Amino acid sequence: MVKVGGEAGPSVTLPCHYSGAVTSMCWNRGSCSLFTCQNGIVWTNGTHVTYRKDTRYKLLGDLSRRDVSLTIENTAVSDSGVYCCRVEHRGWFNDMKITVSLEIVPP
Ligand code: NA
Repeated sequence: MVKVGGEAGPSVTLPCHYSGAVTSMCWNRGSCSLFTCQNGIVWTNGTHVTYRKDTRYKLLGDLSRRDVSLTIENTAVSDSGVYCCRVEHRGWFNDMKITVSLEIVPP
């Protein structure tokens, strides 16, 4: 599990990188599970973000180099929780899933 966090306010980045050919991914707000981002907050098509639930959610890394790290701007305590970085592959069982814990503490 990846552990990140900080005091509420400043941005935090949830690191996520994958291997192989460029492919689509989504971020889940919640633990990783069987199905693709059931509480999805960001979706990509491999090269671009196609949808985000909140404008605070940004992918500021180089997607073409498989850096799909999520930055949350203007963090709040309520952002705390488990997130899933899910990189989509062609099987049923072979998606790459990284679990990230986010801890945003009160100032
Ligand atoms: Na991968």
